[PDB]
Amino acid sequence: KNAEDNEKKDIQNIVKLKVFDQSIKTEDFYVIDVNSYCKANGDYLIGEFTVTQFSLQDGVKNSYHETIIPSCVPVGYMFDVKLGAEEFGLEMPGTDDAGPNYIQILANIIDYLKQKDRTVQVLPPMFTLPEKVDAVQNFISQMCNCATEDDSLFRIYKLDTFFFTLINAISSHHDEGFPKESLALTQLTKDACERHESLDKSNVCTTSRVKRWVFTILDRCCPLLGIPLQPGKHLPF
Ligand SMILES: [Zn+2]
Repeated sequence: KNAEDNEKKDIQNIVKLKVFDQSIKTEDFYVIDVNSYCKANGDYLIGEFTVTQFSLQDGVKNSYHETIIPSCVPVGYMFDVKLGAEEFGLEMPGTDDAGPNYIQILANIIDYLKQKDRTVQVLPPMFTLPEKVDAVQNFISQMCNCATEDDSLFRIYKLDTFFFTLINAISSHHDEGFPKESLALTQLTKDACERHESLDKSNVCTTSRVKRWVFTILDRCCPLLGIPLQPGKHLPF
């Protein structure tokens, strides 16, 4: 994990400089979460994901959400597929074979991440809770075969490490922030989409899941910079 120090030095590198050049309130950061039906044949059977864009100043700008109904159930994994569908409110495989547009989806993602007026071939990170890293890297990898494309394009980084570093760099007073990284995971553990809102919960929604993550970090990070937590932007409504 000598390369997970790299992830750590990467996350610091981004954050320190953007506060160092006094632009951190407006920089755009990206969070991702996924739902998996099951984990079939070495790969995760992805059923939903959301990538959402926020800045400290404006809060959540928007998000990119899709529900994925694979054509079919892997053989050997019916119970497993039914369980996740069950947990996550996902529909079962094969509905008109309104099939996974994976060639397209990498490209919608790649369009979503791309920075206005950047002069390098480099996409922002997406940050997710530590548990969801294997799933979300796998998803990314699955798509890169349907286009011969590469993993390396993407950095799939841990959100707690982000919260920790962002807050502690914008902290000023000693009373502010997290002494240990633990507190961040712990705070993101402390605290939708139309279908799920139609399914009452709308609690296992990756749009939901991902949005509650950002609200707590905005919650602790915004006032350190004197930013009103506007509802429907930093707060709900
Ligand atoms: Zn949803």
